[PDB]
Amino acid sequence: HHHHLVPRGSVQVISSYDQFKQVTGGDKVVVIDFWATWCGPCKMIGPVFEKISDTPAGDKVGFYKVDVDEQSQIAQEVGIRAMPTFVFFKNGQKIDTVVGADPSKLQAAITQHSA
Repeated sequence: HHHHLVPRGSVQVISSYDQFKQVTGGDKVVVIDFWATWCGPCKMIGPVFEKISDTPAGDKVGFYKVDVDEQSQIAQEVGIRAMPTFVFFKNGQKIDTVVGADPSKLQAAITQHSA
C-alpha cells in the first residue's frame, strides 16, 4: 500500500579472463561468487548474494559471478580451495575471502568493504 520495489541490483556474469582483470582492477571494490553447477551449498547462498546486490551496498560494490568449471584461468589465478567462495578485490588485488554458505559472514564482509 506504500510502494512497490524497483530492483536496481546487478549480479553480472564474468565470462572471460580479460573481463575479470577489468572489473577487479580499479578503486571500486568488487565481490565475486565462485560457484559451479555441481555445488550444493551454492544453491543456498547464491540467492542470498543476489538479494544483497539489490541493497545500497550494490551501488558502492560491484557484484559478479564466476563459474569455476568454465573459467579455469580465473579460478587458478585466484586460488579457489572451496566452493562457494566469495572473493573481494580492489586495485587488482584480493583483499578478503568468505568461504561457504555463510550468510552472516558474507553480509558482514559486504558491509565492511562498502563503507
